[PDB]
Amino acid sequence: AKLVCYFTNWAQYRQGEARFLPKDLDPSLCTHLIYAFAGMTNHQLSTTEWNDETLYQEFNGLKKMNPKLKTLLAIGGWNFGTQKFTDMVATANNRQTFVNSAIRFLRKYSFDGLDLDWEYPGSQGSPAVDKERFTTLVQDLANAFQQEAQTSGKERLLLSAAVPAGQTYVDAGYEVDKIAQNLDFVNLMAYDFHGSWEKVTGHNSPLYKRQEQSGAAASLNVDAAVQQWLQKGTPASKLILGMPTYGRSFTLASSSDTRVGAPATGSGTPGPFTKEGGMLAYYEVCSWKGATKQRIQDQKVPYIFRDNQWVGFDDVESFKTKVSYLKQKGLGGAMVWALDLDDFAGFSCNQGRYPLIQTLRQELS
Ligand SMILES: C=NC1=N[C@@H]2[C@@H](O)[C@H](O[C@@H]3O[C@H](CO)[C@@H](O[C@@H]4O[C@H](COC)[C@@H](O)[C@@H](O)[C@H]4NC(C)=O)[C@H](O)[C@H]3NC(C)=O)[C@@H](CO)[C@@H]2O1
Repeated sequence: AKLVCYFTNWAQYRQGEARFLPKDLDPSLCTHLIYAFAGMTNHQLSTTEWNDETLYQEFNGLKKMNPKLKTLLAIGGWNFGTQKFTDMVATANNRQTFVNSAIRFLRKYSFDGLDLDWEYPGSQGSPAVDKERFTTLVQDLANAFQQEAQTSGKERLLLSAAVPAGQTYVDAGYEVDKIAQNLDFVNLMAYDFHGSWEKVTGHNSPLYKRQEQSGAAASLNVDAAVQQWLQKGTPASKLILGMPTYGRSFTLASSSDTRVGAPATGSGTPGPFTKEGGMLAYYEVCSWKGATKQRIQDQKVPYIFRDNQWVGFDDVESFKTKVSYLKQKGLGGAMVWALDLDDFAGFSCNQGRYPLIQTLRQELS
């Protein structure tokens, strides 16, 4: 099975033991390492950090120590926008120009492929006309890839994509049965089902729902997201169960109603290293002295709380449960966001290096 792990190029700016650079990577940990993120510049693939090209060399240089390892560069992401995408796929010229830069770009820096992270077409200002143009973009990348394979004599560039769980988002711009045919694998983002953008606590990545849920709220969980991807045409071997090494935090209106569904007055206190309210890396959760951990029996994931802080996260156990579930489901593997959010250096949790992802490697392999 596949263990797809994402590296982020902003984790390098974190202070202390949280600073993450390629050297922090374990070559044998995952089967596929994805580099987030690359941007666009005049309909072309481009770097986002003063040192992406140096980082690229260390990233891809890991394949010497592990020749079976596969690397991809992802373009886009949540904070990328849609303009540049909607625009690049508008004319054959731009598509044809993007594609050619993609191939020259990946090869130049030794990437084995490209992971598309257009969040998302047919939404966030994307005319539902982009839904179908996306499909086209896919084939274009696929075709050029299959062709360049022949001419260059090297292995065919891989093509993946980070995809949303939401029925709404899926219908907005994803021709599933079609695009699944051209993607080598699909990175299902089964998280962010809940977060501080809501006025009641809920889990970031629940496997199942709680009895108390039905209707739309019923989909807000992994299994829901998974059936929703299979049913539409995705072959189980190409669907990859994405998992979070981060949880989402809320601030409780009252430190007395600390249950899943309680009143939250907003985001959870920013974490010391991640410094952004409503989210926390697992290593920020780990430590928590004099705190109370619970388990949502229905959704098989935990949560913790101390005073007015409430955070729904993923642990070693819930990860075992999820790999267990994807296995019964016959999914091609697990995807994880992100390497730098796990206690990658055994510096906080006392469970060694990469407690969660090491868990994944073990259960999966
Ligand atoms: C499996 N693919 C996948 N893609 C989605 C990712 O976009 C998303 O992670 C989020 O990506 C944002 C960038 O697109 C991150 O924004 C950065 O946030 C940090 C602070 O928090 C760490 C800022 O300092 C900036 O670096 C900011 N960058 C930009 C360009 O705005 C965001 O942090 C990150 N969120 C998390 C929890 O990691 C994942 C997960 O939802 C999806 O998975």
